[PDB]
Amino acid sequence: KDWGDANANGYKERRAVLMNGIPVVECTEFPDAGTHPLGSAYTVTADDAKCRMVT
Amino acid sequence: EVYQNEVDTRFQYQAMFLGLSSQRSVADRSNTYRIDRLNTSSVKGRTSGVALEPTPVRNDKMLIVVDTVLYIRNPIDYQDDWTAPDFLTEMGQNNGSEFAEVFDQAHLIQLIKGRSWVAPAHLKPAFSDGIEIEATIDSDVTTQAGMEANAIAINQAHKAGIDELIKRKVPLNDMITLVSTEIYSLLLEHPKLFNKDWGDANANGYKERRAVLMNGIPVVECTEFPDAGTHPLGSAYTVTADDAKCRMVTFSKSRTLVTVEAKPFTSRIWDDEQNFANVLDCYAMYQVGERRPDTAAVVKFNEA
Amino acid sequence: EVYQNEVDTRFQYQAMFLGLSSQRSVADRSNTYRIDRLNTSSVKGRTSGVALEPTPVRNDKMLIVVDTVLYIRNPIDYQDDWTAPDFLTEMGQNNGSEFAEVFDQAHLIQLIKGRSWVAPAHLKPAFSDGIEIEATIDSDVTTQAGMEANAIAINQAHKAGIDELIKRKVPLNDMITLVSTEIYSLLLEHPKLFNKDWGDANANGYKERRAVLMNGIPVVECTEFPDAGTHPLGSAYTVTADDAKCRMVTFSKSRTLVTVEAKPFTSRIWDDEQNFANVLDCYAMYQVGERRPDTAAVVKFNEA
Amino acid sequence: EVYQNEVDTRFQYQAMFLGLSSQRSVADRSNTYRIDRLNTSSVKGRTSGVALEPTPVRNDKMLIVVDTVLYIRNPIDYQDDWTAPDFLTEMGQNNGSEFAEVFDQAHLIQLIKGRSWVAPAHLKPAFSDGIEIEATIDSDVTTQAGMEANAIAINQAHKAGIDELIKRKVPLNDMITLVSTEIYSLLLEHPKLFNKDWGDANANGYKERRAVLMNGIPVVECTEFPDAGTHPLGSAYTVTADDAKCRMVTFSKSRTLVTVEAKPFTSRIWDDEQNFANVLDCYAMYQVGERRPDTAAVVKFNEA
Repeated sequence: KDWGDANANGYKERRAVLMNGIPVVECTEFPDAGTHPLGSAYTVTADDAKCRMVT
Repeated sequence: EVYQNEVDTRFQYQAMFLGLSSQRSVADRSNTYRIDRLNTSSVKGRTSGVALEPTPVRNDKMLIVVDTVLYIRNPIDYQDDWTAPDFLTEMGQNNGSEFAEVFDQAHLIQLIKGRSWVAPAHLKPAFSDGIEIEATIDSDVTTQAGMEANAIAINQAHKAGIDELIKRKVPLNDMITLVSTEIYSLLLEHPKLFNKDWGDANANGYKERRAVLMNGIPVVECTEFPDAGTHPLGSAYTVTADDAKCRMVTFSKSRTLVTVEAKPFTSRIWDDEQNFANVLDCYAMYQVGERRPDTAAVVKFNEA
Repeated sequence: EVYQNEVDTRFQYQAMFLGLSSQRSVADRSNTYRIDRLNTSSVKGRTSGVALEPTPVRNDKMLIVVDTVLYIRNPIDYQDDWTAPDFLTEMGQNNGSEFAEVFDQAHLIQLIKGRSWVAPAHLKPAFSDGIEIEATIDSDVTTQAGMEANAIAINQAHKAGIDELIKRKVPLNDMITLVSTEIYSLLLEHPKLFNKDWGDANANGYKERRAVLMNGIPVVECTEFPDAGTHPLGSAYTVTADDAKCRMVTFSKSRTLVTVEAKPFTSRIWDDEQNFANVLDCYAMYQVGERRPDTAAVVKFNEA
Repeated sequence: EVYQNEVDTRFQYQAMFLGLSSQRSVADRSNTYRIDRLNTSSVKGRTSGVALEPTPVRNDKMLIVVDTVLYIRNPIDYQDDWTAPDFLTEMGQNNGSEFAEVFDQAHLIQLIKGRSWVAPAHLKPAFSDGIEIEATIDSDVTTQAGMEANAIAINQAHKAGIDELIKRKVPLNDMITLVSTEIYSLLLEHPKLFNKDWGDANANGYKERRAVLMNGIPVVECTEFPDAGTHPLGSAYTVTADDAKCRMVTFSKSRTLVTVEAKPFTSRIWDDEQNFANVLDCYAMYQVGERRPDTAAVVKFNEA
């Protein structure tokens, strides 16, 4: 859109885009390396770090 | 009771058509309602010495029957605690959202199917056929020239529908146009936003994206448009491929839709020893009727 | 009972001419109104006492009689209850809308028919002849060339009408233009003519599609406009082929028309023993008159 | 009141179809009735086996609505006396006979209409369609030469019909055959009547024509038989030439016809002051329905 929208989902996130009918929110807290502090279940692989969009 | 309140209040916050239709109720136990299609209300003049002729009855009133009950089934085992909080409340919200979505879906299917009405004899002077305005919008277009070419086509279709519907003596004060998400996105700027007055009076629960006022009437974005081939309520609501292409409808908020609530939303809990579960279900019976189909305008888009 | 209230409140809401013409009433049980046109000049200047002022006998008057009675006949069968089943009210708005449509239709009929008016009997210089404007709008085909050509024709016809009225000493403050639906639709496709001074985006207090400022005066679209060739008020309101072609009318809200209501809206219940249908009918006595046909502009569009 | 009782008591007599259909009544104010197409249910289910085997069976829900107000009108002059006995009773018997005649006529008309009824087998394959037994009956013929020529054709058509009904699990005892007056006349003085002449006349055949048994079922001549014309009930009972050619039909005691009587026999007196005559009329609203159109051994004859 010309401005996207004005109703941001997050209190500070760069939200309010609504491209394909639903809001799209920018996520700064995004994983890159496989050392998450929860165990081996949350370890990230090389391919798991290439997926940068979730719906 | 807590579960019943949660499912009920969700209607006031998401169900759009609770205020866009005549909320009638079937008082009789026959579960049938009679819609009076008034078609003999002409004005004549007794010029003294003239002799008048008797006025025949020419009202082809229609019948709507609540032959379907809508229900939701939630089997719950004994070990699980259904009465525990944070579960019924979460259950109530989802059930209410689904029920209101099906309500709006049924209403839109009714208007879409009421596009090729024939308006038979005994009604022709006061009743007309449906609206079949066509459009050719190419959604798959990224060029700025093509982007405005779709907007002008949509605006032209809306103008034609509004002109035709006004020609049939329908006040502009009572008009709402419903658009799909993709059509609403394809709309032009028209930044006139109806924050709390998109044809709804004393409404606070509803939260919609009616931020556009096309051609002097509110236009509201409806996310619940039919695109499949079936619908739970009844078997005459099976949306065809042609009926799925209609993505914008213009109708009247007081002369196009009537709803009958044969049974309100009641929650029932009953033990099931056979399968070892406490099945919880809430159900309600209702049916939507399209009185005066001539006051509804729809457009069938055709992507190039 | 409450049916009279329902048919009344709708009448005021829809009938735009309740404020566009003088409201009169025959309070003499004579079914006739003796209203006089005004032709008093400013022949003054006694000056010297020797010179004497001539005595004028220039007098004229008109009479309007309520010949026909306007009634609506509603056959109600014995089985259908009507005391207050939320149905007589619904029939109330329909009957009121029909009455308002007939009222506005009669007003437009008189406005169109008084466009010639010939000349008064004594040929008063104050009372000029009626105004008729010839225009040619190519409404049949608009291949992106006549769309703006027709709008120019409409604009120049409106300008000629406003100039002719201004020449006849009618203030710009009190003057409204009523236009047919098709001409209004052709007008909005070329919207640079409108002054874009909407503000309220409505009519002159009404709820019709109106360019509130065009050529200095509002241009309202009146759906109830003469198309047929027969009217309830009698043979004095029949329409010829030429009278139907006139699609736009300009006049003043305080001098052009006067309406008189001998009997208000009266509704009674009649138990028709024959046909087994007790009927409810509403009737009212009124008649309209073009007091000042000179202060009215009528434009006729003759195909292409 | 005395007039009403005279018509009612006479109506019970001579009404053949008063006991050949389900006498239902629309209890609710709404004049609509819903009844199941198939009331047959094999409740005889063996529970010896531990695991039951329920059979999914569905029945169409018929909808019958009363619309016509059947009436008979008798104008009584001012000087003549209507309340005097020996005149109310004489008028009452004729009115009751006419009502019974139109009752039987309507039932036969709807049966002939149900002759060519296509079964929605996709809803249900158990419900078969209407049956169309055809035969040729000699009209003129001769003496002792053509009398048995048409008689054998009629009799073999009768076997065809009864065999078709037996194939549909219709008990032989619940089976009645109604024929036209001329068909009954041709049946007599024939070898078919000479061989099958068991005159039971227990209940139905006593008051009416004697029930001559042919194939274990009564055969009764109905005086009130359809001809090529119309019916007072409405356009749904209009008779065609092909429909009038049907002269014999067989059906079931209580699975073929159903009647709903929203308004019983009621009468009122009003003064038709225009014609100087008190008008006394009796009116009643009822609509006959026909369940299970398959169970109708209707036969059509043609030529000679």
